[PDB]
Amino acid sequence: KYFMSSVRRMPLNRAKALCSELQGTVATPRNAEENRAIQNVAKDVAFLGITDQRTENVFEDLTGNRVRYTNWNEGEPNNVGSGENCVVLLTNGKWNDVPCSDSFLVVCEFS
Amino acid sequence: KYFMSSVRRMPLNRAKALCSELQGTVATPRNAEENRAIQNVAKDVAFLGITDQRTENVFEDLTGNRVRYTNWNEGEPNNVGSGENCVVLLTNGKWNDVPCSDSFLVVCEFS
Ligand SMILES: OC[C@H]1O[C@H](O)[C@@H](O)[C@@H](O)[C@@H]1O
Ligand SMILES: OC[C@H]1O[C@H](O)[C@@H](O)[C@@H](O)[C@@H]1O
Ligand SMILES: [Ca+2]
Ligand SMILES: [Ca+2]
Ligand SMILES: [Ca+2]
Ligand SMILES: [Ca+2]
Repeated sequence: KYFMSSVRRMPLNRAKALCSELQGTVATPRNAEENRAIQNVAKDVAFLGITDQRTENVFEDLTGNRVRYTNWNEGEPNNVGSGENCVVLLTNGKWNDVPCSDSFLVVCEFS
Repeated sequence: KYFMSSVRRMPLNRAKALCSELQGTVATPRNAEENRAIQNVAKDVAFLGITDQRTENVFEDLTGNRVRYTNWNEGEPNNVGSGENCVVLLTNGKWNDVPCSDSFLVVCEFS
């Protein structure tokens, strides 16, 4: 598993398209080791390939698989405002749910 | 080095922008092993990070470094017509010089 970070920020839709353009996907950490590896390649807050768009508070990867390992920031996920269904990795390595329409860096995953 | 191929076709400047978006570069094989590795990921004709834009018939990688290893297809490079200053990897692994404004898949290189 190889991880690469984007340089510019963009909404999840464009982020997914970017990783997919090179036949990869948006990074989804499966354990603390991968979480750290992704954190290190990202120089700022970045999207992860996790969302609860299909069912609220049910987080799954971009292929529909529910995630087991999670690393939520204290107080998260809180689905604030009109809703937050996407997930970003903070620069401390913890996760925060955010609006999928907002712009952040993206870390892509390749195998 | 890790090599990944794009899904869509685009001209060289767009190809460079794509690879650089993930902090990579357009694949430049330095030997036959890497050439075959790029072959493994390219399902169709793809751009390589090589051009003779500075001086005709003097090929350099995208950072202006003159390359040594080459794997030109028989009869190439021939700089046909108004000029061919970019390079693509044919599906047989050999190279052809083409117009930088023409569209092809791109193979990006990461380390
Ligand atoms: O205070 C935490 C809160 O801050 C902002 O409102 C957003 O980043 C939310 O996603 C987050 O939950
Ligand atoms: O037949 C060889 C010739 O075919 C086409 O004209 C182009 O692909 C050229 O770049 C190539 O040299
Ligand atoms: Ca939500
Ligand atoms: Ca939140
Ligand atoms: Ca030329
Ligand atoms: Ca040619």
